[PDB]
Amino acid sequence: KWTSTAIITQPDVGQIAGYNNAMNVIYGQAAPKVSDLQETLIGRFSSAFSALAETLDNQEEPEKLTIEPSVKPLTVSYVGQTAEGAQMKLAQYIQQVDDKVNQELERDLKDNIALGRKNLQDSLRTQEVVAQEQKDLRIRQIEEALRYADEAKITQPQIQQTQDVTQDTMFLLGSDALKSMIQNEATRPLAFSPAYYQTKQTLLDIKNLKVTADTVHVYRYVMKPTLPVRRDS
Amino acid sequence: KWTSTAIITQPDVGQIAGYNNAMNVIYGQAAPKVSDLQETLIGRFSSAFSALAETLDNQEEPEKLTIEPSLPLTVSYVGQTAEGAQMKLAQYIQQVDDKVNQELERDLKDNIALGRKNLQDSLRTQEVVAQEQKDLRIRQIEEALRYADEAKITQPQIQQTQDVTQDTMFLLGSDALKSMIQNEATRPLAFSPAYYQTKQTLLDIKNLKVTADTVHVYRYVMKPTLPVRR
Amino acid sequence: KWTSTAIITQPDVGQIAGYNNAMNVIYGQAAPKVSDLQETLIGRFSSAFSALAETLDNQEEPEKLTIEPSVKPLTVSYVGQTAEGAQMKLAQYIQQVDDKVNQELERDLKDNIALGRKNLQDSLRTQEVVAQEQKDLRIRQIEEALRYADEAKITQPQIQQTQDVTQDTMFLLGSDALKSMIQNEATRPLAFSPAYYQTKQTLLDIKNLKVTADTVHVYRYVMKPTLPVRRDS
Amino acid sequence: KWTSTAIITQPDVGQIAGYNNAMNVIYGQAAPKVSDLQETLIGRFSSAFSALAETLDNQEEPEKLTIEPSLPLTVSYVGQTAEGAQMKLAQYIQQVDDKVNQELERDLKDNIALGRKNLQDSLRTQEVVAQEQKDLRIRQIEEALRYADEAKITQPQIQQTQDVTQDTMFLLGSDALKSMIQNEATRPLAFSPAYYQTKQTLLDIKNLKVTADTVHVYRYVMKPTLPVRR
Amino acid sequence: KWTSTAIITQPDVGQIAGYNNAMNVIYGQAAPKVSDLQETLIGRFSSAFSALAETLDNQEEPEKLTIEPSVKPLTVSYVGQTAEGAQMKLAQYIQQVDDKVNQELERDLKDNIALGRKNLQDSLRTQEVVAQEQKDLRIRQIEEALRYADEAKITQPQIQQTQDVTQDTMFLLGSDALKSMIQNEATRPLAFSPAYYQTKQTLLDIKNLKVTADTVHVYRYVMKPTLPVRRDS
Amino acid sequence: KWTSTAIITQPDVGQIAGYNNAMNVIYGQAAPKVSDLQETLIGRFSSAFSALAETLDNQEEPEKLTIEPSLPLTVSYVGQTAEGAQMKLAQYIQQVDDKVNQELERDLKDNIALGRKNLQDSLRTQEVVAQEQKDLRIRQIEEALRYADEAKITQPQIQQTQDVTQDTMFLLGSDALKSMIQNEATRPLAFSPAYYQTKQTLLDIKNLKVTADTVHVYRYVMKPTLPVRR
Amino acid sequence: KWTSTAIITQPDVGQIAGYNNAMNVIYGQAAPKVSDLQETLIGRFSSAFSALAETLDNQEEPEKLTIEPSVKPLTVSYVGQTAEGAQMKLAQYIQQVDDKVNQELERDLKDNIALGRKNLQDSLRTQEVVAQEQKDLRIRQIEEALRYADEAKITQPQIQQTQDVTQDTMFLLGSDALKSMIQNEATRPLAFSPAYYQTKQTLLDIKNLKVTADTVHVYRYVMKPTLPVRRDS
Amino acid sequence: KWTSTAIITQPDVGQIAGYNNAMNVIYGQAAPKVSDLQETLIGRFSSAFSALAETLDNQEEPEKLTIEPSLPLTVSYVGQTAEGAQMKLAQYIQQVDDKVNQELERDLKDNIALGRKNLQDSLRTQEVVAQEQKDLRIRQIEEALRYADEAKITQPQIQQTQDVTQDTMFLLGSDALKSMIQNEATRPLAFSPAYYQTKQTLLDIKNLKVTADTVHVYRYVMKPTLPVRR
Repeated sequence: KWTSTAIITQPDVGQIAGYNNAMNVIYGQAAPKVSDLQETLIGRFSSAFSALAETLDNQEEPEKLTIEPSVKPLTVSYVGQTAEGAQMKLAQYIQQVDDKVNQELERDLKDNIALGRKNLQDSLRTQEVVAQEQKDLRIRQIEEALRYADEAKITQPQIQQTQDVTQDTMFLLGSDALKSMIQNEATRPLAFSPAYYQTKQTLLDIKNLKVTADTVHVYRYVMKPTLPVRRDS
Repeated sequence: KWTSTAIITQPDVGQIAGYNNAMNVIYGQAAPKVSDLQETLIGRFSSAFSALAETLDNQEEPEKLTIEPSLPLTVSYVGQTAEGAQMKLAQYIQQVDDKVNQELERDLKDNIALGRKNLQDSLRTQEVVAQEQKDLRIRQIEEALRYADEAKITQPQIQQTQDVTQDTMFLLGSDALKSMIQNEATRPLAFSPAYYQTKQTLLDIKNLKVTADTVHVYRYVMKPTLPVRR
Repeated sequence: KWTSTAIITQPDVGQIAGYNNAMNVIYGQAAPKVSDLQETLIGRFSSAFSALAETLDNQEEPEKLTIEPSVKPLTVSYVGQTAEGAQMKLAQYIQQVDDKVNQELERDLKDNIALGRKNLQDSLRTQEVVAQEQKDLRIRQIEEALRYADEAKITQPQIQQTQDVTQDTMFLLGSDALKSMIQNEATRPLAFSPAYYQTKQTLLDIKNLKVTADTVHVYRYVMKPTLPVRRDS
Repeated sequence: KWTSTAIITQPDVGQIAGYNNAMNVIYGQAAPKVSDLQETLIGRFSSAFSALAETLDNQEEPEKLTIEPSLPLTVSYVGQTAEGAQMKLAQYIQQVDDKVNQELERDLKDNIALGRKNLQDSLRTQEVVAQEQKDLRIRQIEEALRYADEAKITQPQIQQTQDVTQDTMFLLGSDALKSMIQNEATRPLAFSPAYYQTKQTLLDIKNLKVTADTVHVYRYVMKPTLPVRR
Repeated sequence: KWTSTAIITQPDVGQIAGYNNAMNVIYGQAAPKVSDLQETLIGRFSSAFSALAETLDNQEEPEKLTIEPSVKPLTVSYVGQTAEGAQMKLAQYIQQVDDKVNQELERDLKDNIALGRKNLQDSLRTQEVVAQEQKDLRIRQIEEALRYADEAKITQPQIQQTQDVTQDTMFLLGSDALKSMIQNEATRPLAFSPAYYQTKQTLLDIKNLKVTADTVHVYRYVMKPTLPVRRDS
Repeated sequence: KWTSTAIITQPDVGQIAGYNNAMNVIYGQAAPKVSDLQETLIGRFSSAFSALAETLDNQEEPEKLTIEPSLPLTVSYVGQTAEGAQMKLAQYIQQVDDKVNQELERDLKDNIALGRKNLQDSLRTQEVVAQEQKDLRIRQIEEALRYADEAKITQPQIQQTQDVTQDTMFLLGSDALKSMIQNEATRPLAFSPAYYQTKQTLLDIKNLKVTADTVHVYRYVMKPTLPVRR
Repeated sequence: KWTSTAIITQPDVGQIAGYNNAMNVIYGQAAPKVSDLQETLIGRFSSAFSALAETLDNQEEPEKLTIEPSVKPLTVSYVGQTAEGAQMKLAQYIQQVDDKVNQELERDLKDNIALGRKNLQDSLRTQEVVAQEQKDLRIRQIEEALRYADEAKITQPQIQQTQDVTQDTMFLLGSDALKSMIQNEATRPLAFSPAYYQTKQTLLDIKNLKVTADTVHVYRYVMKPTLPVRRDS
Repeated sequence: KWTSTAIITQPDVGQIAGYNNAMNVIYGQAAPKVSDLQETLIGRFSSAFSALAETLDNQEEPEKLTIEPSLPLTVSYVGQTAEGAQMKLAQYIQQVDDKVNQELERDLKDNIALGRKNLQDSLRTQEVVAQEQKDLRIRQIEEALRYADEAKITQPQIQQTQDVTQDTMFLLGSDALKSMIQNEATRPLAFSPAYYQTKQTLLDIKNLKVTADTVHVYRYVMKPTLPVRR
């Protein structure tokens, strides 16, 4: 016989900064726009709140919880047996839904992070396979260059600057160096690209993420549950 | 007549991360956006659920299963007991879920198999092109040998290289040029970044493992209810 | 007096991967988006199915086949004289239409491939005409450079690195080499661009395409033709 | 009164590949997308067919030909016999098809002829610009000769070139610079990639061959029916 | 009492190629899309035809000319006193409007070309003023470099390659050359950019344009004026 | 009561080429598209014409002037004679045309004057920045002189230059570095392409000449009629 | 009993050039499009005019001022006791609103400029902190290079061109120079980027802005306040 | 019953410049456009004002506060005296203004604090990557030392450098290479532009100062009126 009401809306951008940051680490340029996250989050609360209303109606002693767009933020209400009771229950049910959806979001985020980590680790591995193939081919090129240097009887380097060399100019390094590059192939480091190090960077960032109760929020109060001064009618 | 209801919606992004990753490996920049994937997946469950509903009508004793926008979707089932309505709704949801998941998994494995084949063929044809380029390079070296012989340059005439062109190859000297020609068969091909990107994508597609965890097509907002009143 | 029904929708992306790949080889960046292909394909089945329904009505003994959007996938139906008969005929007519449209698609794809091949072959030819003109001009430049080298009495090369040369610096290669480059012009390879080799690559890919019954599909079952348990009414 | 009907739709992409290729040669990046071409072509058949219908009304004995959305389009013809309705519908479709194809073919040949002329003119004017650039280069060489004479540099003073500038041309030496000037008339023009792209497009436009296979404007979903009942 | 009708639509792309080309020379990347030109052109005919209809109604003896979208191409009509007369007049009035609008288009195009030519000529002039300022500044730099070379007593060049020089390295060319570059400044050619030569190219193309009766068209017949077989009613 | 009508529409592109060119000089990439300019201009005539109509209502003897879509526009005037209706309509169109043209011309001249001022100020501030950069370069040269003195390098130690850096300036030698410092006052500023683009735009804006031919705001599809009937 | 009317619309682009320029200096690529400024400005006048109408109605002796779209430009009106009075008051009230909104705009612009100046000044400061860190690191690199040069006993430079040096090739400058670069680190200028000088450029432009009564306008007359020839009715 | 009204609209761009600057520091290219910020801010005031209206209804003696489009917005309050209506409307506007401003300020400070933390963590992880790159460089130097020893190159063999590669590092000579290895611990890390951009953003975020002037959420078009009539 007494109705408490509250008005809620999307969480503020500062309050979801943690979640936004995590999404940007995971998805990069494909991460959702913050305004879209805001809509998604309040939407999730809204549908969960509506479901709770159904649960509360499906009782031997039904309870009346409502939610609907304020215009035509969201206006929510609860009908209680007393003014204090209605207010208290509305606050309780808002918190109940909040706790439920936050837990789901946190768990899904941790799942996402774990998968992203595994995928980045796998990507480093396969990128290393490719880099190893490239190194192996370079050693082959050096082996061929040694043939050419041996034919020209070039044992010492003929170039007077540090510079790129290709299959056709490698012989100019001279057979002394070329032989050493071949003999020591096993300890020659791989040539890793900026893209490879971007993968490592992302993996480090993903592993640094910590999902907590502060990471995301799904609503804010425009008006907290009211203590109705008059009974319904 | 007891009615059970449930409320379902699109799967969460974490729950389709495997599928999303696979689509990105297979399609690259043309892979669907995550939000679009979500809509597609719940849509697929939804049409399958409507189809089951109906199938269930086409029985000696027809059953009433429904689905409609409640954002999410509300599904309902009319049973002859409270527990029966709840249990059968849950079972029918799982039945549709299992069916759609199997179809998606098999289609994805098919897609991966074809992608692998296509990438392998691509490496083969790219190698044909790389071979033609090597063959032409050897011809350029053969011509540069003529020029070096005419200038009587047997040893390299350089102090650095800025990169090697048809017109300056002769400066490498006939001793080296002759050796490059003699040993052409053991000269490695010059592969491009695009070739290695093809190899990279092939390694990644072969690394995909499609399991029951790879994709999902719905999540519960509210599980099937046990109706308190008929 | 007995109605069988089925529900069908667009083919899955994995089931049209072959067709999609072929389209990407043929059209490159202009190839249709896979979702658009899906719509096109089911659309083609749909219109062919509707045409069949007209054909079946235009009979001394009319038959009733229907198709329409399920909502407010596509729902199709057939009205038969018995439950088993209706189901069997609906399945038959779906397969009949499927076979017809698949054949059209396959034949059009093979036509497209043949034309693409011819066009790529022609493009290689014309690109070679251009490359030949560029080589011919370079030989002319070398002829002029020989004049300059002869005037400066430069017979041996004056540069100490491999590098690009232009009309004004070609003379620095010296008249011995320049004369040889001119004398041997016929055996000087053409200078082919990355774009030229992209054309060759595409031609190789186009020739590797094989159109089969697995290449494309135009529908999938959401629900296979039903065996109706009750007569109409 | 017997009615025959047919169902037609846009031509297939394979069947307009020739026309599409030609449009791409002529217009490049501004060529219409294939799907747009398809819509344009069936649209052209459609308006021509309506026009024939309406013509056929304007007769001492009016005939009824129609076209409407069936998504595809449904066309119909009312004849005085079953075979007549079918035969005349097929003939009228072919009549319109022949008319539209001839118009498209002639317009495309006109477009190709003008494009050829435009490309040829473009090569001419580009050559005028290339000539002005060569003339200026010779003037730069004439000035560099002055500087080389003042420094008394007759032979080249370099070991490589990095890029050749007005200010460092003199390092090539007066012997070579004088020869470059003396022989200016036989110095080839320096043509750019854009010039060769113009030549490339000209070769390709000249390679186009417009035939009855080049374009199509419809395909049958269902050929004209033989009506079983009046 | 007799109505002749015709159906017309936008001119074909091949028939407006001349106009399209001229517009592309004048406006470059800002030239209208050919489909937009097509719409503009038929639109111009349409409004002129409607105006003629008003002119023909405003007569001591009114005549009835009509135009309207065929569906909800354009359908036009004329009502004459005889079948042959109606057809002949409709054809006449279509040609009359065609001639009028073509003349306007041709004259506006020639006006546009003349203005474009003047603007390009002016642009070459101002670009040359800028290039002259750049040359003047370079001569100043060379004057300063001569000071530095004189202080270091560098009379001969100290660099062994052709290369770019800047204010700080110009002195390495040596005072003999630097003095000559200064003494001969008047005959030093300006350094013109690719953008400058693009302006010259466009000017040459603009001057090559020739506007004729074939340059543009504004309609094509879908159906030529009919000879009505029956009077109205 | 005699009514005269005319049909008018947006000015042609050739007839607003001057105005379009000016807008492009002043605004560059932010200049309005031609088609948008056309719409803007006829729109301006239209509102001015409506205003004249409201003016003409607010008279001891009200006059009726109208404008409406024929999209083109149809304008009309109700006169007391046939010739009067025609003549007054033509005069009122010209009256509005003259008024709008004068406003556009004056506004454009204002815009040009401000643009000139802004470009001149921009050259001044850009020069301040260029001066700061020169001053810093001289400081770098002063430091390089210290390093050259410590290494006792008085003459240049190079054979080419690849860029000149703070750390390799000393290789130019103290004789030259000292001279660069001593003569800093006569060292020209190093101006960028952007600086010269500002100069270019200034020359072009100063070249604009606004005349009665620069812009137009309508064209006649049909001139005011002489009505044959009242 | 007498109504004066006027018609007004958005200010012309030339009349708001000053404001537009200021906005472009402040916001760069994010500055509003001029057409959007035009709409904003007339909109501001419009709402202020409507507010004035409310103020004038809220009087012991109400006055009737109106504004509304001409179709569903803006048409404004005032109802006075005489023809001359109505016209005079309408003109007065238009000017009154004009003065009010112009003052607000000017003050907000000056506020914006002051803040932009402060922000640019702060940005130069922080950019200098970064440049100083980069210089400090370079001095560290030079310190390490001195170690290497000392080990190789390289006191004089070994390179024969001006060029970039890195950590690994700095030693080639020789210990005499390297020691001097270290000893004189305090007087080594910072290495400022083009982005840094763009910040300085913008600051200079911002400081050159002068907001006056000519800077912006918010309306223009299509028709000035009329002197009504007849009373209302 | 006396009604006071006011007309309010979005805050001006100058009045939210602080907030806009902060958003740009924190979000960069993803920062909201100014016009969008304006709409967001007045929207926030508006919903808070509606909420106050309810609050004021839920009283033993209900009060009537309203807000609606006039765009701008018109707000009104019904009081029991003319001065009371005006005064209470002004107070309620200020009350809502104070509440929303405090929320925005606290949220912005929270956002800044998290951004600072995130940037600091980013510098740490970027440094881990830079360290791995340095460690690999030292390994390359260790290998180049082997090659130099084999060629017996102890002193540098170069006249310039074009960058330094694994394959040409040996030309620096074993004396220098050994020293580079011996002194690896004091070799500075090689930081990228992106690293310094992170440092730059951190300095700027730390420079932000959130005050009552940072943001505003409305401006008055018309202040609360003193109604002359009941």
